[PDB]
Amino acid sequence: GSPEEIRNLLADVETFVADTLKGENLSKKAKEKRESLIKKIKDVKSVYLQEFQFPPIAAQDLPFVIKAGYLEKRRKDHSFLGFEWQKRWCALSKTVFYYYGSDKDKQQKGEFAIDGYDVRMNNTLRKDGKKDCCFEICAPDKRIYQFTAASPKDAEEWVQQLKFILQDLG
Amino acid sequence: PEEIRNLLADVETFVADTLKGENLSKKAKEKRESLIKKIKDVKSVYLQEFQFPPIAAQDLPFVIKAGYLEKRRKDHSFLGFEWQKRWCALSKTVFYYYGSDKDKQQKGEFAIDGYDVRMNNTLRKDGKKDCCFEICAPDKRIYQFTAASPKDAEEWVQQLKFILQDLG
Repeated sequence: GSPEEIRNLLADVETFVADTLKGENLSKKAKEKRESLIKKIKDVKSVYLQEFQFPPIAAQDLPFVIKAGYLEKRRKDHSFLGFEWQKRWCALSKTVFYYYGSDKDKQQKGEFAIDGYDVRMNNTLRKDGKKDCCFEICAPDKRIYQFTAASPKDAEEWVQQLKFILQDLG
Repeated sequence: PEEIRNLLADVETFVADTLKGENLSKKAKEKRESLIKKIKDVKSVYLQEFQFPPIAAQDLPFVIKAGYLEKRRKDHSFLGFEWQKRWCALSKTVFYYYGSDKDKQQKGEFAIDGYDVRMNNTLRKDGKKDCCFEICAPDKRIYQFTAASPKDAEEWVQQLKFILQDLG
């Protein structure tokens, strides 16, 4: 419709209907309907095909780098469409979160100011053994960034550092 | 655009009605409720979207079938737009709808070539539920109708199915 936010919704819808309701004790009518909705959810993904058809600054020149490190990164609204996680060097430079191809790049792939964002651990973003490594950074404009960190601790440290900056600076 | 609101309509119906009073765990309930509020919330994003010669009902040539029906578009039903009384007329392969049998000009119309049609007794919580059907366009737009009795619905379907097939 007006896309990111809608794909954010449908991603939550799919998590719900496909996983949350799995194991639940449902009527026969509700089971049959759940299977339906999953198929419809699947098919609608093709619709967003046609869609896919702050100054630059080097990694090593970022000032006041409060935290930096390699993370896997993925936007929520890409996730719904099945896009792979991307290895990124992430840096929190002052109040602005930056992401690059590696720590030696001369220019960022993207960045965003964290004012107003929320952050949390979220163990449901992945099905494998790395799921304990995951957190998300929620935009106000409904944009959501998902990460996998290199260990459960690595993630917690990111969420703490980011949570500190988000709320102890009012 | 339509195709997405059509999915979201089925979504909202499942989560809010199908799942009502089902034997759900605490987390399933909570998440259900939380999704309901999320589905209502998105509706505001399609607000911006709302911000064939004319012919009179009576000059229409080759009226195969015609009648009062309640019409709604599925993608509109998601946003809350309800059923409206329409005089509907199939003029050859073109489906016309007017506010009354006497109007000077159609509210709209669509040619049905390549459309599908089906009975669908899941669209009303009513004593009118066994008398609805839909016409589905290739672009994924879906026109839902309620007829004045179950027989009347089946008659429109039979009649539509007939044209949509053996004309060829």
